[PDB]
Amino acid sequence: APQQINDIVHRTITPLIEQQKIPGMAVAVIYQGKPYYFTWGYADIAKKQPVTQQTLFELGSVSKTFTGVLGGDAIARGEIKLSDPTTKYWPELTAKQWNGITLLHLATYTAGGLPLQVPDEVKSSSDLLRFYQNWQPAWAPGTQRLYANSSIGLFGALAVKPSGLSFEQAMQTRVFQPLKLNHTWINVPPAEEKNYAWGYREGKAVHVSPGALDAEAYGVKSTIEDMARWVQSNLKPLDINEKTLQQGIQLAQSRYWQTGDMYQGLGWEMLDWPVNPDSIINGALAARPVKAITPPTPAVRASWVHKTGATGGFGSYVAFIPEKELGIVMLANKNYPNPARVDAAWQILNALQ
Ligand SMILES: *C(=O)[C@](NC(=O)[C@@H](C(=O)O)c1ccc(O)cc1)(OC)[C@@H]1N=C(C(=O)O)C(=C)CO1
Repeated sequence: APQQINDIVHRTITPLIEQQKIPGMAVAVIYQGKPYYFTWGYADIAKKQPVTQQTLFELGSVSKTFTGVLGGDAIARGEIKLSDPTTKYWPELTAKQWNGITLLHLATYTAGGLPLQVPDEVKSSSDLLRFYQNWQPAWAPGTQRLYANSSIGLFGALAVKPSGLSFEQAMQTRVFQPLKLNHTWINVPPAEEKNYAWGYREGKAVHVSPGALDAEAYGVKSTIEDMARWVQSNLKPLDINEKTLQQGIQLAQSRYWQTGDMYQGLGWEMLDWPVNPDSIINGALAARPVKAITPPTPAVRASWVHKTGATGGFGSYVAFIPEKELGIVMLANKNYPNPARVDAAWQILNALQ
């Protein structure tokens, strides 16, 4: 650990943990393509288990990046096309409002107002279909972005249909395995429960609860090591040997839509680098008009590529700059203000060139 990296990391994370009351936290910095790890506090306050490099943390929305990439991998294999209508992979979606809504709109939250979350009452597959048939668009497709688990989560589910595989099998087989993310899961196996940190909310230890389209929108758990590897694969896709997975990573970083200084990829979100920290940090249900990027701009190396995520008891953040071979991962078992995460991440990366 170069003292440089050591000092900026600690100078930054320490006051953060104290101000936010974060019980446990793991940080990885990818510098010149090499990971450096750091860890603080507790994975389980009660059983006094410290956070280590093997601790699993709930990723929350950062899970969408895996989905964007899995989806991009399905495109690469010629199994789906973002230009296909949604109904091509779910012919039972015969309600009229769906004509014109494409897999692209699903993956980028531009379908016309699909809700932030699938309602808790949706139990079964039959319940999911009904929910979608009855959903009433507030806007025409491709006009506004409204961040949503029901939007991407559906994209993920359909993206894997032609393969005959379930979303978990597809994810494990086409993404976790090739990239050697052997400690990343949608369902934490009994053998790895000893490392599953607890989340904390209002002082109580909690874990994410099951829900429809959970795997696809916020269901991944992973370690600081695998997340650092996940960042290295996204920084340098051209080292990935699996052809389709390589294009897939590239496709998830293509710029499909623009909102202010932000560009929407598949899961990942991007801004041109150099970037103002304020342009990312503090400037809900924020509907935002979007401009289509026709055709999409291929992955741009001079970008600040990122994704924020949370569950009831976890706060996570990932951000990297391809052009600089620079990256960072922040995993905490306490959801804390998103602006403090980006503020911390920028302070570290910008300090490393
Ligand atoms: C992504 O992190 C985010 N939230 C979540 O994924 C989960 C959470 O909020 O704890 C989650 C779990 C179960 C659900 O039915 C819904 C969400 O995506 C929704 C985060 N949360 C937001 C919010 O609660 O409004 C956002 C606006 C940004 O993304």
